[PDB]
Amino acid sequence: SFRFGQHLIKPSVVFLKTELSFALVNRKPVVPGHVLVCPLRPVERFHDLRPDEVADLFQTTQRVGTVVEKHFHGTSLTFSMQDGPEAGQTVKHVHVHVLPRKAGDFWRSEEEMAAEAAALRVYFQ
Amino acid sequence: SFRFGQHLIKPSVVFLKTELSFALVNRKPVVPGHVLVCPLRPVERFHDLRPDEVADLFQTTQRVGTVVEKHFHGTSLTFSMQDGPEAGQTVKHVHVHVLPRKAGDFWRSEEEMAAEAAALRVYFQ
Repeated sequence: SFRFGQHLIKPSVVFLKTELSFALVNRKPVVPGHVLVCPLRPVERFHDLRPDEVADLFQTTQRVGTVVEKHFHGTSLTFSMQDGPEAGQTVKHVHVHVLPRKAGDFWRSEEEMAAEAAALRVYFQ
Repeated sequence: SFRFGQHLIKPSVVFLKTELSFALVNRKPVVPGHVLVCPLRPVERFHDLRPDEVADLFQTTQRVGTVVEKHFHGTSLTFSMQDGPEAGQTVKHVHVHVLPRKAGDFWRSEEEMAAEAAALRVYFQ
């Protein structure tokens, strides 16, 4: 019931849904707790977003960031948005990448994904 | 009259100053038009920022992004925040990195810097 570009994503994978934004667990994390926040509206470029969507996206990204930093024992975080092709974008939907980071740190089952989600979902209760 | 962590930065280098945020030209760009937006308040971690500071930071980052994309003929953009040590942070102040990106793309004088600024300053007029 959520859409991330072309793909439609199952609620039981989405671990937060705000008034205009939503977060989901990655189905190919780079580092554990690699989650991604994106606006509900399917825009392709950061600039097509309204001012409020922007404020909601990054506020939610603040929270989501804190949470996955706690749960995956990362000491710090790394945020990154690939805005348009040539930036590195693949799926055409504004999305913030969130990576919990530890020291010297340099697909997946749709039942495992749903687990990591319900697990995270607990912190926003 | 602006401070970025330990360093104090000269107005004539800062190319936008909003109610709570400000942008400046980099004094060691990775790619031309590598600019950085940061909150006026000297916090060290994304989470210490108030909700409004967050909304203002990334709204301003939307604008600043568009502008440097136009002026440096980048086809797309890349945003990146290094939140805390282990993330990669060096100067301890929340700052968004903005990079205008073109295809196959893989210090500086305080008079040159001031030029690139006044130049950018023109788009926000």
